[PDB]
Amino acid sequence: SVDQKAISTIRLLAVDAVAAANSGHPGAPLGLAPAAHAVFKKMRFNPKDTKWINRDRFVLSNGHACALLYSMLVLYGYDLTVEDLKKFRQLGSKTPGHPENTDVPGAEVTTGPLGQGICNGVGIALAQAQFAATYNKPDFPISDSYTYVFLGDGCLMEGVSSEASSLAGHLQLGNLIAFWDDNKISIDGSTEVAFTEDVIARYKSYGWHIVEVSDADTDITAIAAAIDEAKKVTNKPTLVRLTTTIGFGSLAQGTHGVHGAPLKADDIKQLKTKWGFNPEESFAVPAEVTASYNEHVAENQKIQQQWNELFAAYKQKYPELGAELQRRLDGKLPENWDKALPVYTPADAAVATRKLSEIVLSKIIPEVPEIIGGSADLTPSNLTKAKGTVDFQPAATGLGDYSGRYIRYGVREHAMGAIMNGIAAFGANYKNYGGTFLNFVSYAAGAVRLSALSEFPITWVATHDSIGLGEDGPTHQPIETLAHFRATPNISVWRPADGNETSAAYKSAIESTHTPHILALTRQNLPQLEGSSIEKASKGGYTLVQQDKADIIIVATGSEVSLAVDALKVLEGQGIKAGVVSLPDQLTFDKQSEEYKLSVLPDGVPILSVEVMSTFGWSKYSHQQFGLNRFGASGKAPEIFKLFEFTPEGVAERAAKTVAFYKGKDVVSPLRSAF
Amino acid sequence: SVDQKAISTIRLLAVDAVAAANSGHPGAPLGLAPAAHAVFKKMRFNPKDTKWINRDRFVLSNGHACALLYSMLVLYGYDLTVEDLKKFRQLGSKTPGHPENTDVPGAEVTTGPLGQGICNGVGIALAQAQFAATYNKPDFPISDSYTYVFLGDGCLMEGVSSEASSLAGHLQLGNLIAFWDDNKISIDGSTEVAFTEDVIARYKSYGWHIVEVSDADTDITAIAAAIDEAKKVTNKPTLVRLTTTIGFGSLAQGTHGVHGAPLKADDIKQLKTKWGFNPEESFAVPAEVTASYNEHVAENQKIQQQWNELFAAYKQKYPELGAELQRRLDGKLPENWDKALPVYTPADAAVATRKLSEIVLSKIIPEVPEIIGGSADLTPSNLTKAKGTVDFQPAATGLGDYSGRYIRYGVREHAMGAIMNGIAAFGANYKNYGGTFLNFVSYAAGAVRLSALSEFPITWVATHDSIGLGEDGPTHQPIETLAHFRATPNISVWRPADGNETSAAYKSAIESTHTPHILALTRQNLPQLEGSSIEKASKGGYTLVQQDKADIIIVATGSEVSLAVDALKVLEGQGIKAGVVSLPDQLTFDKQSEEYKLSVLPDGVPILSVEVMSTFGWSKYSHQQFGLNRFGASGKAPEIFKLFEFTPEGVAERAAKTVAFYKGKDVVSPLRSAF
Ligand SMILES: Cc1ncc(C[n+]2csc(CCOP(=O)(O)OP(=O)(O)O)c2C)c(N)n1
Ligand SMILES: Cc1ncc(C[n+]2csc(CCOP(=O)(O)OP(=O)(O)O)c2C)c(N)n1
Ligand SMILES: [Ca+2]
Ligand SMILES: [Ca+2]
Repeated sequence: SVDQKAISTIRLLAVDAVAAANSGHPGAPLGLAPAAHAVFKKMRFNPKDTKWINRDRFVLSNGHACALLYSMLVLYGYDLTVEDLKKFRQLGSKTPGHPENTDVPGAEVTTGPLGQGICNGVGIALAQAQFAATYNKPDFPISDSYTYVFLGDGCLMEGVSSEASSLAGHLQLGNLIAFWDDNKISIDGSTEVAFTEDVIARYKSYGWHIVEVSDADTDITAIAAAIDEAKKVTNKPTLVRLTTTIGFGSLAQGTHGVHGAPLKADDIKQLKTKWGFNPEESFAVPAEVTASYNEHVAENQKIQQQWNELFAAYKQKYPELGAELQRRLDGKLPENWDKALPVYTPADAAVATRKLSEIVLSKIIPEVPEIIGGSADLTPSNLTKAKGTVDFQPAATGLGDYSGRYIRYGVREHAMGAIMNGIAAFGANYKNYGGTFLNFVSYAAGAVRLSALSEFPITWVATHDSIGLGEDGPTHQPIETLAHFRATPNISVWRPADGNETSAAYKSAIESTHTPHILALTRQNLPQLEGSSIEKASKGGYTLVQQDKADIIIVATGSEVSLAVDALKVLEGQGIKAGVVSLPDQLTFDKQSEEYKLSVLPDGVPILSVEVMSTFGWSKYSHQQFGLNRFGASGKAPEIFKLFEFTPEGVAERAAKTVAFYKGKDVVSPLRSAF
Repeated sequence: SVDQKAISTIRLLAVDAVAAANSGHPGAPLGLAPAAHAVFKKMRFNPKDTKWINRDRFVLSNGHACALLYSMLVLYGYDLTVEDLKKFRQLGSKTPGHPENTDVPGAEVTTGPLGQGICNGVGIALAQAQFAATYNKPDFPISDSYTYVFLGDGCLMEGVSSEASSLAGHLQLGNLIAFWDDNKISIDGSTEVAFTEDVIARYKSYGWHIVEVSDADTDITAIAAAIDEAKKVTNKPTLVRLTTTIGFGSLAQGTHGVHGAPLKADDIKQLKTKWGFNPEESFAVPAEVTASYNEHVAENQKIQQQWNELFAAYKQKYPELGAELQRRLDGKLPENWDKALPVYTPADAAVATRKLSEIVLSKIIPEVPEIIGGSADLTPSNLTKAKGTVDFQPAATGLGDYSGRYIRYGVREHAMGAIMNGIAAFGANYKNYGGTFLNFVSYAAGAVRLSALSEFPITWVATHDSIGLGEDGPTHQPIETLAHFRATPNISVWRPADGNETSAAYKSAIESTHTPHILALTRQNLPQLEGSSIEKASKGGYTLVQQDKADIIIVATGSEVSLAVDALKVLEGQGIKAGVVSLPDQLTFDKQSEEYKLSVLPDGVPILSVEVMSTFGWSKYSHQQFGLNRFGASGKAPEIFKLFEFTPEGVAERAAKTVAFYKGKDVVSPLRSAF
C-alpha cells in the first residue's frame, strides 16, 4: 500500500542519512516510523507556515532519533530537503545531530538532553489551554490544537519527566498525547538491567489515560485509533504505549548495537530489498509517497485558510480581543506597556528586590496579558503572584481556571524550567516566568541551558540570592550560581540593586525575544540609590557615582552596590576618592558599544569588583576582585556579612590595598585585550 | 506514659529551639515526633561512636525539619546539648538551619535541598548490601543494618527522588525503610493545588512495599509494627505512609503557616499545658525521658560490644578478609596500591582519556576492593566497567549479585550523584564513581554541590568533555560546565592531557577523603606528552616545557596541552619562544605552596591560557585567555576545532598578539594580588 511504502521510505531515509554521516542513531527511527507516519497524518500543520498558531505541535523528546524527524519534514515539504539529509551531522548543515529549533524548520524545541522534550510538550499544552481559555468564544474555536510527543525509555528514567508528568496529570491536560517507544533497549542493553518499574501503573498514578498498542511495528490502524481514543479523553493527558522493536527490519534489530551507530552496508541492502526498494539507491523518495503526503498538506492548508477567515470574523465579533490577539501574533507588546513599570527616587524607603519584583509584576500583569508564570512551591517567599489573579488550574478542581495566569508548579524546579521553554515555544508572544530560590535554579540547569541554546525569552525570578538570606545556611546560599549562568552563552543574569534597577531588569526580561533572563533578587531590604534610573540600568552597566579624579572605581551588583557607596564614604576619610559602577547585567553591558563600555570602565584607574559570591568572570570588568569563594553559614545575615568582611570598612580596606598595589604601575581598562 | 512524655519533650524542644532563633520550621517536627521516637527506639546506634559500621542509619530528607533531628540527638546524648539547641540557626553553632554532616554529630549527610536525603538513603542501603555481600560469612553477620529515611511531600515532588526510588525498587533494597510525612501541606498551601498524584500507587509501580499508618499523630504502636513488617520484606524497600497533622498540637496545626515560621508565644504556652509541661519553662528535659533513652543507649552499646567481639572472631576465622575489613575501617587504602596505576612514555600511542580511564579502572579495581561505581546508561561510551567484574544486582534477577562492583544507574544522573554521596556516607573507605557525559553532570548539580559541602570523596567519570565529541553537537558539548564546578568550593576538576596525567587524576580521586572529583575526559585520542609524569601532574599544575628565555607561557588543560605544544613549534618559526604549563587540576594547584606556584607561573612573562570552553576562572592563571564562550556545532570534531581556530596556527596568532600587547609593559604573575 502507499502507507506501507511511506513507512519504508521514512525508515530508509533515516538509515541512509545515518549512513552518509557515518554517525547517528538508526534504531529508534526504524522502530518509530509507523507511529510517525500515523501521527503526522492526524496532525494539522502547514510546511509553508511553521508558525500557524493553531497547528498541532510535535515534539521528539528522544532527540537522538532526529533522522526520523528530519525525514518527516523533508517528505512533507518543509524548508528541508533530501540534500540537507545527505548533510546530516555535517558542520553547518540544517540537519544537526540533535534537533535545534533555531536551525531546523519544524523543530518546535531543542531536544537531545533526555527528558526535556516531554516537559516542553507539557508546556506547549499548558500554553494552548491558557490561550484557548483566553481567546475562544462560542462559534470561535481560535485554539483547539493538540501536542504530540514521542519519548523513549531514557526520557522516562530522567526525573524531570516524572515531575512534568505528575504536574500534567494534575492539570488535566487532555490535549497532550505522548507516545512511549517501548522497545526495552537502552545504551547499556536490556531495560531489565536498570528500568523494571511498571511505567503504565506509574502513569495511571499521575492521572494519565493509557492506550496500549501491542504491535506498533506494523499496526498503524491501532496507532490512529489510539489518537482518536486520546482525543475523547478531554480531562487527562494520554500515554500511548508503542511496543516496538528497536531497529525494526535490521539484522541487528532488538539489540543495543542498533541504537547509536550506523548499520552495516549489507544490512542496509537487505532492508531495501525486503521492502521493495533498490539496494543500489540511497535517499529514494517514491513519487506516490510525495503525492499522498502532498494531499494531506493541501487539506491542512485549506484548514488554515478557513482558520484565517475565522480569525477575521473573530476580529469583527470581538474587536478588543481580536486586536489583542493580532498584536500578540505579530510579536509586539502593548504600546507603551513600560509606562506601568514602577519608578523610585532616593527619598523612597528601602525595599528587598524580591518585594520590588512583586510590585513590578502587580503593575505589569494587568497591562500585558501574555505574561503568565508561577513558582516551584515558593509563592509567599518569591512573591511571584499578583494579588487578585487566579491560578491556572482545571476548573473541575475549583482551585482556578485555564484562563488563570499563575501556575503552582510544586517542588519541581527542573520541570518548571522545561515547561517554561514549552510555553515560550508555543508562541503568541508569551512572556513567562518561574520563581524559586536562586540556589535551586541549579536543579534546573539542564533546562536553563536549553533556554539559552533555544533562544527562548523565559524568566527565572530567583530570590534569596546570597548569604543575605541568613539562617537557612550554606545549603541555600548561592556561591557558584551566577558564575555558572553568566558563563553560559546567551543568558541575561540581572542582579538589580534597587527599585529602578529592578524595573530595568523586568523591562529587559519582558522585551526579550531571544534571550532567557535570570533575576537574582534579595531577601533583605536595600536602599534606593542616588543616581539610579531605568534609563541607565537598561544599559546593563553604568556609572552610578562619577568621580573625575578617582583613585579607584568600585564595580558592584545587587546588594553590594549600596555597600560600595558606603565604602566610598569611608575611603573619603582615608583620603581616597572612589567612583562606583553598578553592573546589573553583564550580558546587556557586554552588548553596548565599546565607547560606552569604556566610559564606564575607563583606562588609567584601578577597578575593584564587589559581589558576595564567586569571583569568576569578574576579571572581565575589574583588576582586583572581592568576592566569596567558600560556602556560607547559618546565622543572622548581618552577622554573616560581618564575618566575611563585606562591610564598608572591609571594602575600603581592600580598595586602599588595591590603590597601593597599582602605585607606580600603568593601568588600562579590564575591557582591553590582546585579541 | 514515659513514651508520651518523650514525644512531648521532642516536640517542645523543637518548638523552643525555633522560638529562641526566631527562625525555622516547627510544623514537620511537631508532626513527626511520634515517628521519630518510634524509629529511634528501633534503631541500633552508639551516641559515643557515631562511626560504628553496623549502626542503623537515619536520614532526615526533609532537612528543614532539623529541629526534630537535633532534639533526638540531644536526648540520646550525642555530642550535642540543650545549650547547642538554644543556639539553633545562630552563627557558628552546632545546630545550623539545615543539617550538615561536617558539623553535626549524628547527621549522616547534608540535607535541606529537597529530594537529596532519600537518594542518599538509597546509596547508604546500596553500600550496606554490597558491604554485607563482601564480608558476611556463616555465623558472622558483620553487616546487617537498616537505613531509615524521613521525607515529605517536597521530596516526593522532586524528580531526583523518583529516579532513586525507581532504581531502589529495581535493586530490591530490603533494608531501606522510608517514611512519608503525609500531611497534605507545603509552602504554597494544600497539596491539592499541585500534588494530587497517587503516591502509594506510584511506589507500588517501582516495586516498593507499602505500610500505611492512618493515625501517625499518636499511633506509635502502629509505627513500630510497620517497621517490623518492613523488616520481613527482605526483597523490597518499604514506604511507610505516616498520615500526620503538620504542626500537631498548635493552634495553627494543619496550615501552611506552621510549616516555616516560629509559633506565637501564646500557642507555645497552650502546647505546654496540654501536654503537662510548665508554660513558663523552655528546653525542658524530664529526667524520666533521659532515663528511658539512656536504657536504649546502654542496650545498643552492649550490642556494639558484642559486634566488636564478633569482628575479632571474624579476623581469626577469615584472616584475609578480616585484615581487609580492618584496613578499610581505619580509613587506609592498600599499601602501595598506586603501583598499579599505569605509566606511559612519549613513545606510546595516542589514546583518548576516556580509554586511559578504562585502563586505570581495569588495573586498580582488582587491587582496591572499596572501589565500586557505575554509569548512567553510558557504560560503553564512558568505558567505566572493568572487564570480568559483575554488576551489582539482586541475585534473584540473574543479572548480577550484591557482591558485584558495577552499578547500572540507568538514565538517572541526578540520583546517581546523590546515591554516590550516600555510598560515601556509609563509610568503610568506599571510593565510588559515576560515569556520564560531562555536559550531563549538570543534570546532577544539586547533588554535586552537596558532595562538595559534605566533603565526600566521590568521583564523576565525565567523558566527551568538549567540542571534541563532534557530531552530537551543541546540546552535548560543554561550554560552561568546568567553570561552574571550578567556581564551587571544594571540587577537584581534573582535565588530564595524557596517560600519566590520567593516572595522577585517579591517584587524587581515590586518595581523597574530603574532596569530590570530576574527571573531564575526551572522546578523541591525545598524544602522550614529552615531560608528563604522575609525580608532576600530582601537583595539579606543572611546567611541561620549560623555556628560560620565554617570550610567553601557554597554560592549557586536557586536549589543549598537545595543541599548545604544537603551537610552540609554529611560534619558534615566528621567532617567539614559548613555555608550556599543564594545569590538570586548578584546585590541587591552588593548594600548592606559593613558591611552587610561582615557579610554574612566574613574574615577568605574559601568560596565555588555552582551553576549548569558557574563559571564566582563567584570569587566576593567565593574562590573556583563548577559550570558547559560545555554543558548539554538529560536525566532525577536527572541523569544529578548525572553525573556532583551535589550531596550532590559531593559538600561535593569539600568542604573538599577546607578546605584542605587553611590549613596553611590566608584567607580574597572575598569581599576584592586592589582598
Ligand atoms: C540527559 C541525558 N543523559 C544522557 C544522554 C546520553 N544518551 C543519549 S541516547 C541515550 C540512551 C537512550 O535510551 P532510549 O531513550 O531507550 O533510546 P533508544 O535506545 O530506544 O534509541 C543516552 C543515555 C542524553 N542524551 N541526555
Ligand atoms: C530543592 C529545593 N527546592 C525548594 C526548597 C525550598 N523549600 C524548603 S521547605 C519547602 C516546602 C517543603 O514542603 P514539604 O516537604 O511538604 O514540608 P512540610 O510542609 O510538610 O514541612 C520548600 C519548597 C528546598 N529546600 N529545596
Ligand atoms: Ca529504549
Ligand atoms: Ca508536607
